[PDB]
Amino acid sequence: GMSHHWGYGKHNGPEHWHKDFPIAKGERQSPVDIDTHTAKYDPSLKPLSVSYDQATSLRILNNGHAFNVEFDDSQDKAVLKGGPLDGTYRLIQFHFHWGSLDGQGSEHTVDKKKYAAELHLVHWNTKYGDFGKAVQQPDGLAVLGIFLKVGSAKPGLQKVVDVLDSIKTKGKSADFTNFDPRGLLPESLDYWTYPGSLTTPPLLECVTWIVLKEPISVSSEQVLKFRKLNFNGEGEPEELMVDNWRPAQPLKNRQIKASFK
Ligand SMILES: C[C@@H](Sc1nc(-c2ccc(Cl)cc2)c(C#N)c(=O)[nH]1)C(=O)Nc1ccc(S(N)(=O)=O)cc1
Ligand SMILES: [Zn+2]
Repeated sequence: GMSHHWGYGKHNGPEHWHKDFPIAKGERQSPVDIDTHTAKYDPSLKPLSVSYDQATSLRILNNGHAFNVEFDDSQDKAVLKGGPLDGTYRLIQFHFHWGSLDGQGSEHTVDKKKYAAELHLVHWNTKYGDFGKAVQQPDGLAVLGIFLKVGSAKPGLQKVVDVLDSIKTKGKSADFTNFDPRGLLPESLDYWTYPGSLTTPPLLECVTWIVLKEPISVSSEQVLKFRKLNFNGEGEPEELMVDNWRPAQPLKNRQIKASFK
């Protein structure tokens, strides 16, 4: 990706991606709007199994598009199973998409409603051996999406907020061990699920999306810090990292299933 020039600006944003990544106009692109009245309850959907007790976080990185908290995925330490999934999916990293204003920022929307931000916990199907192989498969990834609304602070998110000062610009990283991702989950695991894609280039259609119905609340101060990050690298003109979200894409020939009535 040494030649990738896509971003979220007026000249390289979502409306431009299809030129370098034609799959942008594909048949199972993400995100999508979740029409709650049209999603159908699927009683055959098993409860989701989130096992993060042995999670091993390693580093946090500002990659110029968002910041990723990375985990050791060389063993089954933090995995997602159940729900619409068959097999074991390992957590490799999580990141967020957020806006410049509290009224926007999420990628998925619920009945057209936009949340302040959206957390993506990325997992890959272990039957494919490694993440690189997994993204080339229709069932290679499982991304657990969680909406963030502004209200009370999320205690479990503060460690992330406090380290952002050290990775302000593109390419900067910092040790980030012993972070417990369980502190970012809502109480309920009720969810909607549909087959989709990565929401940023290469936009590969390798994701089973699992979006939780219950958002978590974060404080205005917490999301404000997210907005102080930079898309640019150090020593370059400052461009605040905000509105790094892709808008809802056509649902086309897909049905969103709900795990609850
Ligand atoms: C790095 C890219 S795709 C990719 N990633 C990798 C890769 C594999 C492992 C690591 Cl540590 C880093 C990169 C390889 C390899 N090897 C590869 O061939 N392709 C990626 O993972 N982007 C990505 C992830 C989630 C989402 S989202 N918003 O849908 O959750 C969007 C884009
Ligand atoms: Zn994402």
